[PDB]
Amino acid sequence: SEYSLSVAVLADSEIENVTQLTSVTAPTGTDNENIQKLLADIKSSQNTDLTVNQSSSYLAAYKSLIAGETKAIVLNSVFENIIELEYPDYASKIKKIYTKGFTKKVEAPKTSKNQSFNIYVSGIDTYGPISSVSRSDVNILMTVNRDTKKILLTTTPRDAYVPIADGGNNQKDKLTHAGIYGVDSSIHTLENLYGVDINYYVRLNFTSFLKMIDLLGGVDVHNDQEFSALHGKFHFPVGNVHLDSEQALGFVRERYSLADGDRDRGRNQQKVIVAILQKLTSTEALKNYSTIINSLQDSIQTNVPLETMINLVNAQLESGGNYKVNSQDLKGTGRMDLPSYAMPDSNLYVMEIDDSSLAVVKAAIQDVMEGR
Ligand SMILES: CC(C)=CCC/C(C)=C\CC/C(C)=C\CC/C(C)=C\CC/C(C)=C\CC/C(C)=C\CC/C(C)=C\CC/C(C)=C\COP(=O)(O)OP(=O)(O)O
Ligand SMILES: [Mg+2]
Repeated sequence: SEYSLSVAVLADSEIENVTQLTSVTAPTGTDNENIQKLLADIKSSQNTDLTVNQSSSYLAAYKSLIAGETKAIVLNSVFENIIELEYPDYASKIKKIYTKGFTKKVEAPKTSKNQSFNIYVSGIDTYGPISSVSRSDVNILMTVNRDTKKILLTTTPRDAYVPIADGGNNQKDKLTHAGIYGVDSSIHTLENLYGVDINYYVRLNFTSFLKMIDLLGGVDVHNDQEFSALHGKFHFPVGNVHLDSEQALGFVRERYSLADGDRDRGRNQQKVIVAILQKLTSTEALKNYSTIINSLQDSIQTNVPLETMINLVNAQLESGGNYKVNSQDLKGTGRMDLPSYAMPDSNLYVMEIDDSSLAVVKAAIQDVMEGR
């Protein structure tokens, strides 16, 4: 995967190039490896040595820039998406006078040595091409035991206040923000939280989801409470409900009017995962798995190797047998007085994790993996 570091100044700055600078503001406490490589590239190509004025973060460096407290900053493209949360117009306030491309080695999928594996499902809250960066509002761990034919779905509330791995610097913030840093941040955040290996991920957005439901001929669920979605457009009665793509999207996004709010939304998402699974494991869909990949490969990202898809599909085609699916949710207390690493200047709702819930969730994950 690709990212870049840049030297940025204000849009109307008289500074045109890096040789005109003596110093640059940069968060060398937290992004030193990348920063030093940029400084080395600059020294190599422009024979210019810059001293660093340390900032506490990319956000802090940006604030110093617009306040006129520094002439120039280092910007890492990954963290521009974080700056954008507090400063939506940041791109229009700056120009870049130097740019360096970087590549990060992609962490391979982990192959289980046994019958059990974990897939992480990340749902991104935007329409459009799948490369669109947004928050991960769906965060569901699928623990799959092929021996016992059991699946446990563990949802972690998107507001869950947890140490965010990688770009999050292991500081506490709402889980959904990890999706802004990228799927690796999301994955490592949940591996660390639950003490498990996540073997694979699937990342999809609103547009990806609609396309998928369309291709599968809709999905069928049992709806447990009457509710409506999307400003009253869809009405969902109690009982068996068929959902086309638009109905299904409404069905997984509504929270405010549900008896248990965001917890019920998560449960609704789990219902839809089961329903999708029932369509994906029909004889017809399994046979046509190639067509499904071809039709959805542009909109759904995954590191499940092709060989692994082939194996799972063909094993299922030969064996049959449905998975018994159970669901759980990590619990906690909603608070508005705890600091966000990504957005230190905003009062955000976060969910402080309940320790005993965490222990139960981890124990349930291990049990399903070990066949208990
Ligand atoms: C059959 C095969 C392929 C294999 C064999 C299967 C086998 C042998 C075994 C079974 C296990 C395996 C291998 C696979 C199972 C299949 C998998 C991995 C997944 C199926 C499920 C899936 C891909 C998706 C379902 C995800 C889902 C419920 C929703 C996604 C919708 C999105 C993108 C976003 C919603 C965002 C929300 C809630 C609010 C934003 O809304 P907003 O932001 O406006 O609101 P606010 O923010 O304010 O709240
Ligand atoms: Mg959202």
